[PDB]
Amino acid sequence: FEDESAPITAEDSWAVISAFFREKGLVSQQLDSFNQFVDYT
Repeated sequence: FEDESAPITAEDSWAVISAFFREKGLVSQQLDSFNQFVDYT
């Protein structure tokens, strides 16, 4: 279980960055704003 709790290196930063763009995208702000507007405002 030592490997499961070992500190991460600088290479894992790109893995963390991945799965973020995968779920957000480059135009996430506009889509989220429009969806919230249509839903509530």
